Amino acid sequence: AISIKTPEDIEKMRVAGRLAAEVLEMIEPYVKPGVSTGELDRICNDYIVNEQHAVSACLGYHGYPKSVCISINEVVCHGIPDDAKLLKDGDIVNIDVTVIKDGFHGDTSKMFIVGKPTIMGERLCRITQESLYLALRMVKPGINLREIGAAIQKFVEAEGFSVVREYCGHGIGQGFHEEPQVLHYDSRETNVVLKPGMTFTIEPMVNAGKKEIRTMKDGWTVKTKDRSLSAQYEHTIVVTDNGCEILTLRKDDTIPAIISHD
Ligand SMILES: O=C(NO)c1ncc(-c2ccccc2Cl)o1
Ligand SMILES: [Mn+2]
Ligand SMILES: [Mn+2]
Repeated sequence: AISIKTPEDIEKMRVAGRLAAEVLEMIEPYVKPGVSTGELDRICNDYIVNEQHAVSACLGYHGYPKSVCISINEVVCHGIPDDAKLLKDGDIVNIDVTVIKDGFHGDTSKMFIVGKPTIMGERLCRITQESLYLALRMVKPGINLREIGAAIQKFVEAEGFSVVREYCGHGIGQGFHEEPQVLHYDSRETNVVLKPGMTFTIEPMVNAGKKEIRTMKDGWTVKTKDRSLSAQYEHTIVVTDNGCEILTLRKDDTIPAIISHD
């Protein structure tokens, strides 16, 4: 049973998605050489709780001890904010935010490049966002998720990069993770024909080297097996009658919030 959101549910998800985007807009000017990831997480959690009057879905999730996940360079996902970990020139950094507001979740992440970019870091990030945007342009009633996952994979692999298989996007609303799974690669198991009112995330994790990953002994931090760079972007969307609506769009996105077909 994939849940179908009511109009009221969808407006709540606009609110929550807007707050999650706004955390990312807020944190931008702090993402500078020399800042700790510990400090970035405090700035985020203080903003979520004291200004947005919302809650982080990440905090305490399976015992996770911080409020956002911050994943630098070869860290693929779930990087733990750390007062001792300082950003530096050329770093690529994912900040992943999920807020709960009025009972509903907004989930989004983006890359930041710190200081002076490296060309490869810039390319990896660009192609990862472009794979998300290609997928968003496909979402409409009647399309199969499988076609989307296949398309993401084809695009990323042509650039000589790889798609992480172990993580996927997901349904979302009153639960952080709801059906369906949104694989970013082709699988004979995927057969979900989209309908208006479905809400879910698309969030490909792309490695510059090989697809395999490894979890660290801390129980949280996931890295590329080959220590290649890895990048991720994520939006929360609703399927509309003629396409979709991006609920976590930021000023810096370069795709329209409302995508119509016909
Ligand atoms: O869909 C997600 N992010 O976009 C998500 N799923 C699981 C987790 C998680 C895993 C380990 C630590 C903290 C968190 Cl938030 O994040
Ligand atoms: Mn997320
Ligand atoms: Mn997610």
